[PDB]
Amino acid sequence: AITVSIELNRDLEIPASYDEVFDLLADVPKSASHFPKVDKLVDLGNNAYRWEMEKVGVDKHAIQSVYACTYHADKEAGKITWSPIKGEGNGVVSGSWTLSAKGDNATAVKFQTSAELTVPLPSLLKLAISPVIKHEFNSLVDTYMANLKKAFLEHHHH
Amino acid sequence: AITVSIELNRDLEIPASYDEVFDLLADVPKSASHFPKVDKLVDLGNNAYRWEMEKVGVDKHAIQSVYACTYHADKEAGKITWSPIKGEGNGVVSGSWTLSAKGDNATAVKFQTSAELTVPLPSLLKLAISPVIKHEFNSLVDTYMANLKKAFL
Repeated sequence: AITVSIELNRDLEIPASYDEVFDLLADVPKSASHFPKVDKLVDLGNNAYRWEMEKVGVDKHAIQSVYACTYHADKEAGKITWSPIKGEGNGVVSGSWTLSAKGDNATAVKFQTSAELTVPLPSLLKLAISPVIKHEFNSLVDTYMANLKKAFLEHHHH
Repeated sequence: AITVSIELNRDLEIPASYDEVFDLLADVPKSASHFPKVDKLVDLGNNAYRWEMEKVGVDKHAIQSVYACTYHADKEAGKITWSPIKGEGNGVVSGSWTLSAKGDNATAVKFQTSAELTVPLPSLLKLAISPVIKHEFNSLVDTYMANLKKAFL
């Protein structure tokens, strides 16, 4: 009853070598450990994963974002992309990481994601609600970026 | 998961006698006939009634304001009041009409209502959704005032 369309970009520099940063971001499970409020990340094999976010918030009126993506990593090109798996869940999500060395121990990273999320809330409330959902999604992504920036402090990168 | 607190007042003057105006306003079923988007009015007896408003939106995620009040009329005092019935529905509602004759064929009327409406939406949405619920509640009251004023013609 309400579909929310999101398109966003982030730029940041992660203070670790290109090889380390690429290897982390190319590893969906290890990367995902730094994403806030993930409930399940189902390994579907063949570079496909289903994301089930934590629900909000009460019994029959609760909502939950669920979506599946296929991932493609190209270390030579410094690009990792993901595209939506049709007919799975209530979100349609695509995105990418673009990376490049900044010296021997830092990496410039550009994040992009396009996401369409359909939630069962009253259509009458479309204009009031959509901004809040997008704002919350931007918050989650900001947190993800900050967690990733600190992932290499830090012997274990999960 | 979100509670919206409303408090409001309306003033109007109605070009009919005190007896006509008071008697319609004190007659809950007749008065209620003029309130918009009522799904049902339940006679709980003892001058109490449950209001069930039209829902929004659909299936298991729909929300619906439901509340019950006890009414008390005092024609000598020019006051009709309603008090909430605890435990009924998801709203707690109180209010009153205060009437004063402005000559033999005009009646001044003051409407007041306090309403606490608990809606089952994620609490994340409180700041955005509260003013929306309030806007709609005020729009309903405005339409009520206008319907009543026209019913006295």
